[PDB]
Amino acid sequence: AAQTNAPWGLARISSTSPGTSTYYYDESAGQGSCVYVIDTGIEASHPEFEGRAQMVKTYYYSSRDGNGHGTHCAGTVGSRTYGVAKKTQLFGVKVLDDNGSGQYSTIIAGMDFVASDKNNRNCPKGVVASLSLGGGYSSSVNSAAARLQSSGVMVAVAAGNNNADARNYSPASEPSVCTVGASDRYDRRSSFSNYGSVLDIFGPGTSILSTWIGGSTRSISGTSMATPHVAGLAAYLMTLGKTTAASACRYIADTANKGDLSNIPFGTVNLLAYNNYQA
Ligand SMILES: [Ca+2]
Ligand SMILES: [Ca+2]
Repeated sequence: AAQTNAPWGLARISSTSPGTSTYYYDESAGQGSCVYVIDTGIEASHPEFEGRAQMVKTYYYSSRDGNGHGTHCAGTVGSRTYGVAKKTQLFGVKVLDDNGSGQYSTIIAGMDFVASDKNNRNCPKGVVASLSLGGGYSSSVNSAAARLQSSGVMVAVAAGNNNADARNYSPASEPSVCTVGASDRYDRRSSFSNYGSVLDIFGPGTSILSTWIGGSTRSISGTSMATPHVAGLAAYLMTLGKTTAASACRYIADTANKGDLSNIPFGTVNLLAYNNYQA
């Protein structure tokens, strides 16, 4: 399948080169897989989700996304127009308030919840969790992420936006999960992207168009935007049978575009997520 005039990041993930505008992908498109978006919530009624999204848990008074961030991320995972895996199932877990803040104890609870909840869902092709959040180093936060991964969920987390070594940030610094940095249109590390030896992969994170609340759309930037590209890619690859939750991060690193990025500090991987799609 091919999506013409696609958002630049979708084109980027299906190309060996920057500057293309068509997103090429297998029509299986992640059907059979499930992605948990742990964030501010998801506006499940947005037409772009096509009834494939649902809220499954809140930690606040309401289950609605009053912020937009969670909806944007979800849209990059699996909306019709803006998503990597256009037929995946989306589940929203609202751990962040409408200001986009959360306490670590509630994000830990949200991770433990997913590890359990996936056992009552029909996800024949596998389960992914996308965490476009983080703060200062916390061993308890890292351990929650490690548990989620070990339960059999592909965990993808944002590297963070401090232009610093991600080793000081959680859950970014947990080695066992898939830590994602951000790149721009021109194959440059995004100027705000964290780096360091803990990063596993880069995805598109500058000026990413996706869904927003109120049934709208918006372009925003961050490692928060890069993360769902990789979460969506994993979902896509698991339904193709190429990889499993336990080895998806390694598989995407093994099959990435290598050495394409500029502004990569010595000691950080030079790997950009790529779907390897072949007509
Ligand atoms: Ca290249
Ligand atoms: Ca890792």
